[PDB]
Amino acid sequence: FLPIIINLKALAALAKKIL
Repeated sequence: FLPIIINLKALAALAKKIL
């Protein structure tokens, strides 16, 4: 239920998420 497109954003959000 999670499109591959969000993976990109997810990864970017992640970087900003932990810091």
